[PDB]
Amino acid sequence: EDVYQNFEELKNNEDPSDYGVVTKETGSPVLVLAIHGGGIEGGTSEVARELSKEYSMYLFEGLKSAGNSVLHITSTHFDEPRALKMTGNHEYVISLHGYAEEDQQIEVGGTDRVRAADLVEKLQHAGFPAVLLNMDHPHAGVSPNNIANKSKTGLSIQIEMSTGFRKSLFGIFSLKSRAVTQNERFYEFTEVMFRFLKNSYL
Ligand SMILES: OCc1ccccc1
Repeated sequence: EDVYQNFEELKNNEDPSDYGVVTKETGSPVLVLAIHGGGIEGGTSEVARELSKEYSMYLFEGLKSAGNSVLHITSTHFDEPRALKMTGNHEYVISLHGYAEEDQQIEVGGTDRVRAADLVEKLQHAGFPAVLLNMDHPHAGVSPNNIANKSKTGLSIQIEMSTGFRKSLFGIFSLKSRAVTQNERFYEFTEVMFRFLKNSYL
């Protein structure tokens, strides 16, 4: 259970300096969505920001020194207005998440079954620890109420990255220092993603 039931509630209870909404609109069909950025699911801000070099981006980040877990709103409740706008303005959505787990793993779900499977094959071929989640899996992200699915098509890819995988991409795994300690494994991962996104959406 989240602390807040929707964005309006979070906005009314939290100081505006303790979170940040960040957008980049390029007209790309694909939107990169990271609604649990900053300290909420560490590393998702950095992956989103790197992909935003080629793709439109929506980012919601928790900016507290601690206690960012209170800022987590599950995808089916996440209704921040700038996210509703940007998702509706795009054809397809890739949404980035983190979950708790020491082993390195990436779970790939979403409503776009064909492209999710293709992504998992490309990740595995490239040497990353990706599994395809199917429709009855809990991290599947297939609800129409899921922010990632409120696009022009309803087709999403949901990328859920374990703590271990996320910690592997940074010299120093802190709010302050991830963005300035991205390592060779960070760029290798984001390269596989850029390669995939350019090919899979034409
Ligand atoms: O310069 C960032 C970037 C890397 C890979 C592919 C596209 C863009």
